[PDB]
Amino acid sequence: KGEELFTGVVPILVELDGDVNGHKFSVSGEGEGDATYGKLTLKFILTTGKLPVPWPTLVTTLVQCFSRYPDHMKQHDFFKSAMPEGYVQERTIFFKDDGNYKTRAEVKFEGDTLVNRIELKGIDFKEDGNILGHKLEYNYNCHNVYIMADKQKNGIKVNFKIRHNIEDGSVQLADHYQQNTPIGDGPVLLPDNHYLSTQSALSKDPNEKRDHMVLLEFVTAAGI
Repeated sequence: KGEELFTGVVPILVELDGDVNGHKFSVSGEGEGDATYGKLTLKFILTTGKLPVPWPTLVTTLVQCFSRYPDHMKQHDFFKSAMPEGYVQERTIFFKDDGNYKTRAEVKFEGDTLVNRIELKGIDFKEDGNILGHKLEYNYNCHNVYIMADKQKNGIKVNFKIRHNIEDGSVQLADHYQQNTPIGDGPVLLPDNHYLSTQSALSKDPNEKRDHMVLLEFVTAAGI
C-alpha cells in the first residue's frame, strides 16, 4: 500500500561516495519529487573542489519511485510497492570505447525524506577518453527505460542505452544494465513488460561557485 506516500510533494536527499580511477569525491543533492506529474527538481553540489567526470556522466545514478504510472498502470508500479522499507538499486554502466561505472544504492524513506544512498566505483577509463577528458556537452536527451519482472530476485530487471552528445558532434554510448531488489519482506508488485519516458533539463545556479548541477526531470510510464 506504499504509493499512498507519493500522492504529494516528498523531499529527496541523495548522497554519492564516488571514485573513478582512484580520483575520489562525494556529491550531495537535495530537492523534491511529485509522483503525480512525474516531476523531479534537484540541486547537486560537489563537496570536494572539482569532479573528475562531467555531471551528465551520471544523472542516471543520482529515484524512479517518483514516476507517474497512469491509473491504468498502477498495477505495475514496483518501486513504490517496496516503500517505505525500500529497494537496493544495483547498476553496471559500460561506456563503449571507454571503462565502466559499478554502483549499488539503497533508496528508502527516513521519516519523510526519501534518500538515495549510492557507492560507485569506476575503472579502465583512458585519461584522454571523452569522459576523463571533459569533452562531453552539458546537456541530456530523453530516453526509454525498459522494465521486465524477475520473480527470481523477487523484483525487476531494467535496460536502457544513454546518448551523451560530445563537444565534437558524435554521441558517446552508455550501456546501462540494472537490477532492483526490495529491502522489505512486505508485499511488493511484479510488473508486465513496460517502459519509462525520462526527460531531463540541466542548468547552473548563477550564485553557486562550487562545482554543481541543477536538474529538472519529467518521467512517465508507457507501453501498456
